[PDB]
Amino acid sequence: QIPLCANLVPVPITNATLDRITGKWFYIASAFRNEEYNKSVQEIQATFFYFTPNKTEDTIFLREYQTRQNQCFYNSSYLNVQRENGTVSRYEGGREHVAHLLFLRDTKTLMFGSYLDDEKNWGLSFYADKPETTKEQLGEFYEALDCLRIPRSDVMYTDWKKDKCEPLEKQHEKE
Repeated sequence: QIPLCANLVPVPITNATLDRITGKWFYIASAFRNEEYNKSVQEIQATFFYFTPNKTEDTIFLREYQTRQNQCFYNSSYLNVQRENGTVSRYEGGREHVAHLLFLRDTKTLMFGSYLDDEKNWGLSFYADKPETTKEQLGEFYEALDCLRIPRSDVMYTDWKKDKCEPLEKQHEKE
């Protein structure tokens, strides 16, 4: 009934959109045609993070707990929001990375689309309110990949068993 690509169309970000993405997310999986993104993403064993939007400033405060090479790397920073374009941006190195905020039928998930205008480079990353997804949520992501003609076999997944960031998160919570 609903076209494969319907939820790959940019959607403007409202106050409700910002409310909807507020809180804790787990990075589930990604796949890109861009090789630099594949390279950086390869190394990620696990990641959880917190979104705290500032609706008046169109920014999102990001607190990120990433496991790589069996250790926890914590970073916080501000993401900028481009409301009408339906994108969020993050500054790492000397580089502003822009991504489209996209949604699946399931309200407990979200995707970021990168280089979506470029068939040589496009890709998607998938997040959930739990470190483990249901088979329905995973199928939604696969369908979004299906639209970009990215094979399901190219997906790179996190492994929650590998998380090294639980201890640091709790040592922040007490503070």
